[PDB]
Amino acid sequence: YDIQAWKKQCEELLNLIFQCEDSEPFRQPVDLLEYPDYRDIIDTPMDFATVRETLEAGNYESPMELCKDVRLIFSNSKAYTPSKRSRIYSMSLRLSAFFEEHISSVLSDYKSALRFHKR
Ligand SMILES: C[C@@H](CO)Nc1ncc(Cl)cc1F
Repeated sequence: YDIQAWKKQCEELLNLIFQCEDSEPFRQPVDLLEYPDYRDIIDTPMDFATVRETLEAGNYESPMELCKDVRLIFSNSKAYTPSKRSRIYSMSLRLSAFFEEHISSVLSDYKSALRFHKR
């Protein structure tokens, strides 16, 4: 029932994501010199360094907010991909599955802790 536990759990999950090779295209903002039309398709860029920095600055109030930004990294990759078979998009699907598998307990524990707080 620790209402604050999600933060370190998210830091550790981001550490695992950064250790994974599949995260390399998503660790920093998409390079507009490499993909000059990126902002014509993507309205809200997002990357794992921005998520980590937001978390470390104390600018997420809940793990749901962090989860919304991580999911935006994946939806941007899906919206920008020219093919559902593309390399970068394929890496995003594996990273997404790993992220969802691990964030589920973080979200559950946080929501359970908040319900206990308001019992
Ligand atoms: C924790 C690590 C242990 O080797 N396994 C993984 N880490 C990251 C991804 Cl995206 C997929 C994995 F299977």
